This record gives sequence, C-alpha cells and structure tokens, in this order.
Amino acid sequence: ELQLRWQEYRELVLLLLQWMRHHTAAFEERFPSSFEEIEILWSQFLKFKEMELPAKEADKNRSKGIYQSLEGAVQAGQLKVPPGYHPLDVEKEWGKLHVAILEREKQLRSEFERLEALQRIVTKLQMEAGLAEEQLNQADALLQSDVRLLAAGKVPQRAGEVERDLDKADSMIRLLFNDVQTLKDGRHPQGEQMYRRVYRLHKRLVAIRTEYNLRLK
Repeated sequence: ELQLRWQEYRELVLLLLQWMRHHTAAFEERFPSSFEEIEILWSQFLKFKEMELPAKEADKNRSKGIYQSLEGAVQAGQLKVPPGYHPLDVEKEWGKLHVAILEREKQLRSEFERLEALQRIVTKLQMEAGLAEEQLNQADALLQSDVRLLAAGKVPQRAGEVERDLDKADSMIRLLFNDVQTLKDGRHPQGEQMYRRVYRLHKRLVAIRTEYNLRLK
C-alpha cells in the first residue's frame, strides 16, 4: 500500500535522477569539423529532445502524483524522504537539464553558421588563388618576352609592368594567407593543407621577383 507507493516513487526518482545527470553531463561535453558531423549531432539532439525527453517528463509528473499521496506519511514522519528525492529536487535537476538542452540547441545552430562562414571563406580563397596564379603567369610571361628581347640585343619594354604585376600578386597572396589564418582560427579541417598551397604561390612569387631583380633591375 504505502510501502508499495513509496517503493514505486523511489525506484522511479532514482532512475530519473540517474538519467537527468547522465544527459546533463553529456551536454557539457564535441565540435563538428564538417556538415556531415553536425547533421549527425543535430539528428541525435532532436531524437533526444523529441523522443526520449517527453517520456521522462511523463515519469517526472507521475512521480509528483505518487508523492502527493505519500505526503501525509511524510509530514507525520512515518516515511523519511532521502536528500535529493523530494519533488523539489527532481524539479531542480529537471530545470538544469532543460537549460542544458536549450544551450545545446543554440550551440548547434552556432556551429552550423560557423561551418557556413568557413565555406564562404574557402570559396573566396579558391577564387582569389586562381587570380593570384593568373597574375604570376602574366608576370612570368612578360619576363620571358623581355628576356627574349634581351636575346635579340633589344631593350626591355615591360620592366615597369612586371614590377606592378608582382606587387599585385604579392598583395593577393597576402590576402590569401589571411584567409588561411581565418580558416585555421575557425578550425577548418584542411586549414593546414590550404596554407601549403598558398605558401607555394608565395614561393613562385619569390622565384619570379628574384629573376626579375637579376635581369631587369
């Protein structure tokens, strides 16, 4: 009777408290490197929020109902409620879980927006890298045509222009290294790979500027 409902109430609240703490700690704990990863985390989150949580909410509210029938024995002292087992303590922990759930949902949308931002930067960097490349190609092509004029004992015509082209590629390569550092800061998983590619264009730049300094300056 009383011993029954007391038993049922304690069994229930014990499992509820274990579950809430378990899930509260799991939320304290997981940053995605890709959309593939964030999609799984989000799915897992929604599965929890929409499938597991309401069942536990039912148990919580059922435990409250069971306790109200025990309240006469509790007040009178026949039953002592262990610390942390009162409907007040269940609600406290339920509240902390609820807060952790909202924070996690906000962190997951914030992570999705970071991933979108990183993608913008990756597109921009790839577009700029093509232009920096073309700029090094145009600088190198002018240089060889001047060198070719320096074969036929003729004077260079585009020295001024080669200088400008190199100063442009330099400016663009510097924008590229800053995009790369923005990727790295954002922990894009290939940040490092992209650094090496930009470092390569920089190497090309130094090679072309050295040749230019040797031949035309």
